Amino acid sequence: PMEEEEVETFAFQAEIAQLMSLIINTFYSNKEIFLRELISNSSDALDKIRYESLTDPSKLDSGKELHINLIPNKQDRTLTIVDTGIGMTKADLINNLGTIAKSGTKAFMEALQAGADISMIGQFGVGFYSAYLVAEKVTVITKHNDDEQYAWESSAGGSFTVRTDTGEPMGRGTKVILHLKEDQTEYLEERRIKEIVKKHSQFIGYPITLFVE
Ligand SMILES: Cc1cc(-c2ccc([N+](=O)[O-])cc2Cl)nc(N)n1
Repeated sequence: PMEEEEVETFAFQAEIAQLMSLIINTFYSNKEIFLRELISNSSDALDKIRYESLTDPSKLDSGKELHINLIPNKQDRTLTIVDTGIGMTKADLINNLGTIAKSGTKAFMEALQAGADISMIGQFGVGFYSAYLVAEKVTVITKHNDDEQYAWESSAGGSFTVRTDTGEPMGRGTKVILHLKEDQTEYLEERRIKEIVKKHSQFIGYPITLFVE
């Protein structure tokens, strides 16, 4: 082959699988809130590396710039959210993206069913799964200091994969790649992305840059 590598398959924790199944099927009107949830996670990841750099400036040797990039790609039908935050070790990725029950999961589930604003429920990492409101597949690329670059992927269905990433090296941070549903291509439009950022993520303390082609 052109390339080959080992790929690990993990089953989602029962409550996480239930949450994903609910997000994928529910009629939820305010789907645009997925972007707020991912930008909030990136903001928290940027706060963490920034905090660690106060007592150890060498933590930013992998990149001083603390920011968020939004990258729509009409050809691949993908929307990517990139940050230069703390990133995730392999253990961090397996633990935080599927194998462990998370705080805010029940609140998220109940808010979805009630048609409530899942944003006003809290600042929970689990808000990540709102990506499946607009995407059929999510790929997460991540790089933590003193560790290798890893790739997580899931099209839901009860399982996810983890492998060493062979793509373009990141200095540090996390890339969330949304493979958008055919009927959700408005989130590739520059005008729409600007509107959603201004409406729900206007007061983020890091620059947000849109890559337009
Ligand atoms: C370090 C880190 C972690 C996370 C994250 C945090 C929590 C989840 N989650 O599914 O709970 C998913 C992700 Cl991908 N997101 C970013 N942007 N950066």
